Amino acid sequence: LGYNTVQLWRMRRTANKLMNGKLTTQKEAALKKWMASQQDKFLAKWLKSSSVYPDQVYSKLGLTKLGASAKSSPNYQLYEKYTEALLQRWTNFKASPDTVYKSLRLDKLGAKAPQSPSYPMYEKYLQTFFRN
Amino acid sequence: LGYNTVQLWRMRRTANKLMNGKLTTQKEAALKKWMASQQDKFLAKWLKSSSVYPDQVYSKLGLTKLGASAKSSPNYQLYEKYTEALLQRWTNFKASPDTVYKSLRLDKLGAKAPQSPSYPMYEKYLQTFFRN
Repeated sequence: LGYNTVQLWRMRRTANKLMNGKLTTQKEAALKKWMASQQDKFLAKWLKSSSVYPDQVYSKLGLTKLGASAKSSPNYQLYEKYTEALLQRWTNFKASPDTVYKSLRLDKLGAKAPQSPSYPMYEKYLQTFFRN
Repeated sequence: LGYNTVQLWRMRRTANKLMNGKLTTQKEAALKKWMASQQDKFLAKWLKSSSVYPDQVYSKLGLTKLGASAKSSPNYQLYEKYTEALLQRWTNFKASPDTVYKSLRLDKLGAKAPQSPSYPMYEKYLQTFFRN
């Protein structure tokens, strides 16, 4: 059992407890206090890894499962702050959309690439790259 | 006004007569013979031109307004032979998907590019380019 697997399991678990609500005032704060202390550390770990990418982080944070209610999870803003950092990096590189497509591992999905939760991010980068 | 415009207008009008079912046997044969005689010539002209691209041909052949039933027009298969030739050209050159994107002029459509009748062709070339 790995540290990252357990921690992520705990962040998915904590997110459900916050989405259900009806928590004691001190209990909800103690959960939100523990979540806030995991933001910087997970965001920095994901940015330094060569194997971590958005579709994987989406899955490990519980957002894939949530489907259309993914934005209701406390972990959405964390995933958001991660993709924001990636787009900032790729823009500083002036990466081409074809390079971004491989960063997002969309090449491995074949014909299912358009169904990826990363796909709207890829399309926006591609359009912005080419908007004269 | 111009010869090219008039010929394309006859291709659209001849296509409508076939689809509309009012022709005798002999008039049907004669319209289909005339249409066949235009096939190689239009194909060569569009492939030789640097300013002709699929979305444009699709419109000048009357397909855009047909939507999904565009395949019912006799001109659909002329359009398809044109995009087959393009796809085989770009595949032989090993042109990158980013290059294919601006060959299709999808860059001019910005956030509306995904609604382009050429978009599935782009997505297919892109997926096929990065397979393994």
